[PDB]
Amino acid sequence: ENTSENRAQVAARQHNRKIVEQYMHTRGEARLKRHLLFTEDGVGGLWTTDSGQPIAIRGREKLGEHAVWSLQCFPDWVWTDIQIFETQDPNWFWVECRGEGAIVFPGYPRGQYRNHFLHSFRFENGLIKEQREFMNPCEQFRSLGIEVPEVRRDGLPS
Amino acid sequence: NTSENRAQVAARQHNRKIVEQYMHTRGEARLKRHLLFTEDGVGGLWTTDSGQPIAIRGREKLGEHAVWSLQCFPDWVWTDIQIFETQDPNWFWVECRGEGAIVFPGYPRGQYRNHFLHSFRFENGLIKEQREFMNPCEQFRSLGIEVPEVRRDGLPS
Ligand SMILES: N[C@H]1C(C(=O)O)=CC=C[C@@H]1O
Ligand SMILES: N[C@H]1C(C(=O)O)=CC=C[C@@H]1O
Repeated sequence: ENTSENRAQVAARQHNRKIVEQYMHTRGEARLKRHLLFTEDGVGGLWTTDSGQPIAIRGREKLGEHAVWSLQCFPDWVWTDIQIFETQDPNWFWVECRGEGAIVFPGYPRGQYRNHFLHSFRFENGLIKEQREFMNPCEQFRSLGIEVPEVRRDGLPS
Repeated sequence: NTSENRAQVAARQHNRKIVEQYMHTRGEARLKRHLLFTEDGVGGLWTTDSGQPIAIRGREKLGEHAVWSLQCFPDWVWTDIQIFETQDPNWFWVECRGEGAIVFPGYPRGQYRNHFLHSFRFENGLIKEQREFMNPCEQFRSLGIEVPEVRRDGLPS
């Protein structure tokens, strides 16, 4: 049904989708300004780490400082195979993608890093309020030359 | 109010019900969870230590896998379940927690908890592809397996 309230929802979803697309295509020196897509109190970061706790980055200014580090440590990073998922909530989207690039972490040799990612994007007033990234930390261990722990799964059917 | 979109709303509603049933399946009912799949449907773990999926292919193999899983995770429950519909009536995502004892051959009994994302794709009102994404490090911890620590020098705070 075509009501002003359904129209408002569609418009919000369309606006927010464009912001998700811009985020996922932001590369190179543009990464230094990605934070501008966030609310002033917006949070971003990595939810899947070896410690089990997230690396949450709180606030638009912190996000921008993080991006200086990110560009140093992942200097040519690109997201590919981007699939955007709208949800029943006009302010909530999911993205499934791949990413690849050099990894340059101090204390490890330079490597090439590939991973599979899910990202969650929640909006408020057309800006991102919360972004979360989910990946397999084991693939990051491999890129850094760190031995990956192995689980045996005896009797697992074949 | 068109018959195509009416088809779609119906398909998405039916499919949502199957995603709910899946996520609420516990205990011995786990042995029959594979009946929610197409005959050729695929399920499994997409975040493994090998970096390749452990994909289980076919309704019969899925039911076999469930015997094993019931042994290794005897009291498993999903909680905090959030279901996401998408623009595709045949594609859903779920974010949830899961916890239970972990009883694997050759590791001490543990208590396992993790955060999950599940992907559910449908065909003909049944699951064609289920994929689970989690943090393998939390499973290593549960089993007493040492987890290395990535150093991020210079990471701002
Ligand atoms: N946070 C991502 C980063 C980024 O641009 O956000 C670059 C490379 C890898 C990290 O997963
Ligand atoms: N595949 C899950 C299994 C299940 O019910 O599918 C139980 C416990 C842990 C595994 O993530």
